[PDB]
Amino acid sequence: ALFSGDIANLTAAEIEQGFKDVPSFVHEGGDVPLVELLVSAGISPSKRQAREDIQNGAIYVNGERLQDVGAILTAEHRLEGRFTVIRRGKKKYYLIRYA
Repeated sequence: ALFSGDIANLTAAEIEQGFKDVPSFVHEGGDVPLVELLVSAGISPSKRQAREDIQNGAIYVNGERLQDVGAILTAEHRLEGRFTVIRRGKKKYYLIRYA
């Protein structure tokens, strides 16, 4: 078929195969700040590092440099709600879902 929208270059199967370079994580649903789901997902667990690894314009969430709690919480807070790419350029493009 065809798609367009926000994540129409990086959808569920497209994020999976897109970002099958690194491992993924899942949390229990509920919204969750970028800087706790990266810490959880093991992008940068050291709370200082985490907070810079978020506050940098080198964490492209779903391809868009988004480096604030008022920028992203969860997958449904970035796409309509499937997964999310965390393209932390200093590390890699880790993969986030919910339960």
